Amino acid sequence: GCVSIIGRLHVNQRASITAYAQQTRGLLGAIVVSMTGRDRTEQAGEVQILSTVSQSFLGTTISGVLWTVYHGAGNKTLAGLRGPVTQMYSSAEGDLVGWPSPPGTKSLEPCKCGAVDLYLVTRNADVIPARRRGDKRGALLSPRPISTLKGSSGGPVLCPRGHVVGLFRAAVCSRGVAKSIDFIPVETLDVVTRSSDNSTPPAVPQTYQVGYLHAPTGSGKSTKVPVAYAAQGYKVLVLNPSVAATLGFGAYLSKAHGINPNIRTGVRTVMTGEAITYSTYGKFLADGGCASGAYDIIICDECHAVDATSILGIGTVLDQAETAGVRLTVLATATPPGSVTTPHPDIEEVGLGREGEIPFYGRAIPLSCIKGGRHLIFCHSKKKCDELAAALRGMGLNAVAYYRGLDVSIIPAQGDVVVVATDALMTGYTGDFDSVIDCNVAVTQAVDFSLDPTFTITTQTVPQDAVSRSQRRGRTGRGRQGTYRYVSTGERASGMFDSVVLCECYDAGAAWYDLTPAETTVRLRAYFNTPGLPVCQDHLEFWEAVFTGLTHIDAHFLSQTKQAGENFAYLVAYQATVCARAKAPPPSWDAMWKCLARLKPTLAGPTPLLYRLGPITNEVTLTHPGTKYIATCMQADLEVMT
Ligand SMILES: [Mg+2]
Ligand SMILES: [Mg+2]
Ligand SMILES: [Zn+2]
Repeated sequence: GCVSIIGRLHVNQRASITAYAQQTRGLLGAIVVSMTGRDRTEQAGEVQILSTVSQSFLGTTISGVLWTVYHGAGNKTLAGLRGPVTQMYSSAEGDLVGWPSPPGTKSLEPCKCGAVDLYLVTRNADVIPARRRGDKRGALLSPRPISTLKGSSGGPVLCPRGHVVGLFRAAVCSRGVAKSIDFIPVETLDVVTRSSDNSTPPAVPQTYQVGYLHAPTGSGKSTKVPVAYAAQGYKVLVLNPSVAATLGFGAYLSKAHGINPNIRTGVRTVMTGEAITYSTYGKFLADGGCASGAYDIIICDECHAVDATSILGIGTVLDQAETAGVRLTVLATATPPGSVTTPHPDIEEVGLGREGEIPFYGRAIPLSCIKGGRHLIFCHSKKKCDELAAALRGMGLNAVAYYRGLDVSIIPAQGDVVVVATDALMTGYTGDFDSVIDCNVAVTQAVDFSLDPTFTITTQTVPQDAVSRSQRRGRTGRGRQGTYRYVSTGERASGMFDSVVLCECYDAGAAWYDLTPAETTVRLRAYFNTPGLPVCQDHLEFWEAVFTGLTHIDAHFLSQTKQAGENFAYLVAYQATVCARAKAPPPSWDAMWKCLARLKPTLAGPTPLLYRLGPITNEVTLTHPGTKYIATCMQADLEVMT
């Protein structure tokens, strides 16, 4: 996972800027350099064309530092003369990354003459003129298709004298037309060049503050630390994403410390009067958020969690805490952004070799590892799960596949078994195993602003990050020894998540907590405004607008889509109510649309399509005012990362 250089730009003064582009390395070279992390060849130019094999982007060297965007390079090293080169600067919040610039490269100078005329140099050596709009943007003289600007993030935005005004990072669009340019000002680069240690619990301040606790899981941050706070006379609230963890901590304190704390969950609530409360983020929200004068300290545990409820809970805390009388909010996680996973007690970790009986993502599984006992194998796709469970059964093993669409009772409670599953198991299941085998491949949700007619919710296959890695291997060694086998080390904990998550929050907020869109915004704003958390593109105003227009949802449909656990229960249920009210069928007849089963014989004609949540089987009309509303929301200036 190294970044390699596959080309370069020469940027000099004669529009007065001239640029020349030069491809220098193909796909074989990029893969090899990327895998070895070694590049022995000479370097040159003011801008570098960078590659992660799949995708490509730019980097500009200024003051001996090769700068580029975080949304392209992440936490990756740069291939170098001697081997991998680690980042010298890194800010997900600034969407910025920097390495020491390879020798042979030339620097551009920052602009200190405050020009209005701006010039973007693309990956193809095109110079695009613009005019400055405030601090981080420019209005293009000639609007252009957004497609022409993709792959050029990290390129320089120049003044008429050739100094760098900023780094191109995104386009501001009007339904696919790029009207303006968004960039990282050079002034941001200076600030970043000046910057640690959260290892131990923050002290309780005299006035409200947010603090941080970065320590391993089970280390006691969820048990010992609350007790230490309470023993000083404070009332403590501990929030976790899962029911099992919440219940688990309560039971521990009882059995081990002889302390019986309060427990609040949807499935079980126990109030004892103690000064320590354990709750889920979900139950915390359903309870109305922060109650006045109830707690001195709120600990937001597992704050690397980017599921909708976790984000809403955390953002609610950060918005309401101070006013409710809290002295200290603690944001606690083992895997903060940019961090690696570290070994965990009792869990042996052993990379897979190339020898065995069952091929597995470029490695092999020996039968010995899984014959006898209970084992969990993570596969990236339904298709692969079925294939593998089949192959194992033909070798005399009790193997069984699990993915979304199947029940969890398919998994025997005891006796020998090999479960081969997707991440669907995480939400769907609770129990654990004697070992985990991990393909280290992650499938994540993404939104595509596709304009066919509006937005599409689809997926992405990416290398596993530290958070994912921890979750999967956490499925073994619960209370006792476990074993974790893997194909590769992943990437460091991601500092950035997709816009589709925002969509998920507004959906969940409305579906599960009756939150108004304007109110969901306030809470997400708190989340964004707090440093040290994962960041996102600011599409809050966009998503607020579209959900505001989705009025008068059929309650019965919303109920069923909720039972069925649809990640976007509200968007689905809503699509179903327009179809029903139109006497039209759903876009397909996937299980997604169960709720419309009984009415099938009564529906016909084209479906009024609002957005795409999956494949389309039936004829569709783009006519519904619901479609036109969402579509006109997308005409408003929308920042698209490039
Ligand atoms: Mg603990
Ligand atoms: Mg943790
Ligand atoms: Zn200048």
